[PDB]
Amino acid sequence: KEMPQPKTFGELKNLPLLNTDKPVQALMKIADELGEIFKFEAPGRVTRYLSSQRLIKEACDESRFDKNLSQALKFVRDFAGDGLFTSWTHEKNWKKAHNILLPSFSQQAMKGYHAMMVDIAVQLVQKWERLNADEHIEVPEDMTRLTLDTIGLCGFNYRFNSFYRDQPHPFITSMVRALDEAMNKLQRANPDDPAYDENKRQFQEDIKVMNDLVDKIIADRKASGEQSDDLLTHMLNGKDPETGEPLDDENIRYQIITFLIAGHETTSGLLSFALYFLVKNPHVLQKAAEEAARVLVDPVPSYKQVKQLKYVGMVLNEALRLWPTAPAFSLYAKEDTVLGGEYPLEKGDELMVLIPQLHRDKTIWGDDVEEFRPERFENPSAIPQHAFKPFGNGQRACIGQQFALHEATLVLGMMLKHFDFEDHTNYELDIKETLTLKPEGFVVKAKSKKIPL
Ligand code: HEM
Ligand SMILES: CC(C)Cc1ccc([C@H](C)C(=O)N[C@@H](Cc2ccccc2)C(=O)O)cc1
Repeated sequence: KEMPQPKTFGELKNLPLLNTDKPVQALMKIADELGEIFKFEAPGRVTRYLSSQRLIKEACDESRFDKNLSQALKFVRDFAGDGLFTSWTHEKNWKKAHNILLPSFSQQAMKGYHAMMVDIAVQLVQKWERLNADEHIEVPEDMTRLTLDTIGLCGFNYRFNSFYRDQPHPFITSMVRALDEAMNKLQRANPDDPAYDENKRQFQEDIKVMNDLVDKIIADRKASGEQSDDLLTHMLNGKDPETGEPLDDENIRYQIITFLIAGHETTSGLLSFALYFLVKNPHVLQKAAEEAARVLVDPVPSYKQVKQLKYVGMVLNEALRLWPTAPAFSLYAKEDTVLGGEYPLEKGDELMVLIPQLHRDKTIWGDDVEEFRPERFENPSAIPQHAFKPFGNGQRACIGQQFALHEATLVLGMMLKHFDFEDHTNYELDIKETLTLKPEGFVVKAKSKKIPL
């Protein structure tokens, strides 16, 4: 059927529609206008945006469709390489890293990371306990400090000490500016102009800073022989059961950059969006706070206590439904095929899955899709297959899902235990798009319940 397509700009086709601060939000508004699928053309490129569970459940069939690197992921690949996130399924290093790393990221493995996660979580709570009266909290800034430090410590036993600085660690400055450069290049009608020559030189310098710090950490761990329980050790020792080969030090670097991108961007957004929805739904906040206080009886939460924070877990899943912080993923057709019995696709045709739109499909969620009701996640088996995908699909799904939800549950748990929150500015949601989504300018006041650590 003659697929809907948004408005065009002559020779540039649809491309200048992405010439905005908020491209994901612009494409969500196009999906509201045009429905479950639309064509998006750019000079030398065609993509098809999917919004309905009906079509996305077919796209998630691994026999017909495989992960595609979007233009965003091709640009991140200049510094994240053949790390798990920016590698094609058919590259030897994808399956090799997947087999080696999977056990390191299982629910079982989280008992190992727990103590380290607590270390950074206690630093967050102590910062907030130490604020004077009528001082406020910058939420996404503090959550980003936390998530970044938690992966640094759990990933390679490195302390970024974000809670001791206004000015972020040099490596972080280079990563943030590389990601900015990577997302900026999407929109540019004339890639290799002379304004961009200056950006190019900055980008190559930012790639070098990340490479140098990570290569030094790998070299220093090799020389020490210390067997810390972190991902770096697992990666230096570990053999793929398939090939019987370990990762070489170049790929280990790419994995570690990959992890620090994920810490920085995704998990901090989840925690920021959850706190936002809690202050805007006080009945739901009171339910989550009642659970935190009943379950988290010890000054230091244990692994087991975090596992019994069911309603905090439902809050995090409901925040991920409304604002999935990594809001899209891309597929290509392995062979000629028909999508939904009505859209023919040629081998190599791209689909973009718009996760925020999948998560608003009224045929799945009912007619109150815009309300924050964690009760939707009361019973996991009641959610239809491929209706809820904040962590992507099949073998190319987020390897960090258990790590993210453990950290977010522990931290949100401790935040609701230790503080009452005031939306003192009546914050209006403003969603900044980098690689990910974050509520920009989200500020609150925390009143300590004066419970000891
Ligand atoms: C709330 C937090 C997170 C969300 C919403 C999220 C979401 C996602 C999504 C949607 C993908 C699939 C991307 C695609 O198909 O192109 C993915 C992949 C990935 N995520 Fe995450 N992620 C989160 C946290 C993390 C964390 C904490 C880590 C690591 C410490 C991580 C590491 C990865 C890796 C390595 C992949 C690539 C998996 C593969 O292809 O083998 N993520 N994540
Ligand atoms: C980590 C993930 C979420 C990175 C990402 C961020 C944002 C997007 C959005 C939805 C998107 O549509 N990106 C497209 C942009 C595009 C550029 C030129 C021509 C056609 C399309 C893409 O990156 O391929 C896709 C992926």
